Amino acid sequence: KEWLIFALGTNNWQGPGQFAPGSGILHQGQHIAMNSLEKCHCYSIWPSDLQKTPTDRDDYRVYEIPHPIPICESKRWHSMTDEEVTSYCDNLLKECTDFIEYIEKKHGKRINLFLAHHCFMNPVIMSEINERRVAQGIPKVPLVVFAHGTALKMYENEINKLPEFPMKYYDWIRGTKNIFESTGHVSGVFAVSAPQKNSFEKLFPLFPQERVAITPCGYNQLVFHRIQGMTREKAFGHMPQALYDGFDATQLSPVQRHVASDQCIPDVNAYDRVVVFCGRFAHWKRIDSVLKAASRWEKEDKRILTLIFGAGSQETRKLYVDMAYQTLGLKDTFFLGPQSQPDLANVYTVADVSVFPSHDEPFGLVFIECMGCGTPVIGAKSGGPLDFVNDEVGALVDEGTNDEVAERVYAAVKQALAEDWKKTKGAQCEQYALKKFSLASQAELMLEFVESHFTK
Ligand SMILES: O=c1ccn([C@@H]2O[C@H](COP(=O)(O)OP(=O)(O)O)[C@@H](O)[C@H]2O)c(=O)[nH]1
Ligand SMILES: [Ca+2]
Repeated sequence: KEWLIFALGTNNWQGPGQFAPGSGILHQGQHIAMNSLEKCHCYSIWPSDLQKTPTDRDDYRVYEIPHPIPICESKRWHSMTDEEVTSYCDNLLKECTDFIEYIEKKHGKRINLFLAHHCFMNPVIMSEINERRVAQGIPKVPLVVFAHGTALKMYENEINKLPEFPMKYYDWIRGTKNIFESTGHVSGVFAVSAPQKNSFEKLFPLFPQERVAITPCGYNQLVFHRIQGMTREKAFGHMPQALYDGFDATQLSPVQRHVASDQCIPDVNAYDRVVVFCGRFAHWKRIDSVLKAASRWEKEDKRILTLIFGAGSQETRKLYVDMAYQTLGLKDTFFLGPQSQPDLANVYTVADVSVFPSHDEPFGLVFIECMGCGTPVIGAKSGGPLDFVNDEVGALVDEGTNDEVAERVYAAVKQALAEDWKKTKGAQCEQYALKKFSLASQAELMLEFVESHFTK
């Protein structure tokens, strides 16, 4: 099977004078990945108001625009005129169709796969290009979509008759254009997580659930890698605490003076070792099992910093913050809420071990993301981690009651710090993540899925 992929990105790649979105830095990693595969050429196109298509290579082109790239939530997509939008999309359409003829003439062969990067406009374009490719007697080429999210929260506010999100597009991609109302336009769709798999499935239900999948699991080794010369302070010293709106800093005992909203941690270099959690504040992450376990080790007078990354509903955020400080006496355990992935790579890079004691973690990307920067991982014998965590990169605790897990986590962090798993396993954690869950393997799994699940 020989692949001639044309991929339509939604954001700008990393470059001179431009950092990348998330969906952009990915398109880029994927572009390299797919091209590195035997029997595979992928051509990408993707917009910027800074960067210019290259002169010394043809694998990609830039869609040069004067304004910043639109957004779904600086330029908003509803904020621009109707005439602004139509053009922005019909200009892009012409660039893509030129590019495609360039490619198809180049290779003496028809493109046999279209990627399109959010659920908005990029699919409509490729879907329109495809109708016309049939107008001339040349097969339409199967089109797969990446549902990262941003364009669906747009569709949800339109439906939720939210403020700045009047109803313009949702009933258009649906009633007027008919993109996800059958397999006649979009052959398949990849979500990153079952949250997104459902967010989409409710929105476009005449789209077969059999044709909405989860991307084969990888991590983005461009982002997640051993970050050179990172410090404690460089990586998270200037990260302000989170907690919750209404956090009464005044009930904190004295020893807990260190805790306070929108206030960085004092004296990062003062703590002997660092221990990291990262994940949505779901109940099954068993955040509570960590704090329980950190409560037992802060009293051991070894200076163990404990960081609690991730985002949570103001109810559940208040739950664990108050469980941590009021209920357990946690003075060396700060909540810094959610963080970008690159900031997180800096954090992992300087962390001694990470603990993600999820019950039935479906796959757990934070496990391999953290390994991809050279630090070991501790988790539980349930779910996705049973298949790739081993004694060489960390540990999985025997499953049990939350209090049971927490005692076992405590046992784990204590051994990991004491045997310096960072030094003794950090090397293999890195070479292991990069080998088995690089964008290169995820690309290979993905094209392979697409062949047998989306070629009707
Ligand atoms: O503060 C955070 C926490 C998580 N993530 C990302 O969220 C994704 C999902 O991991 P999580 O544990 O939140 O949930 P999952 O879908 O793995 O159950 C991973 O790509 C993480 O790097 C992130 O970008 N920032
Ligand atoms: Ca989307």
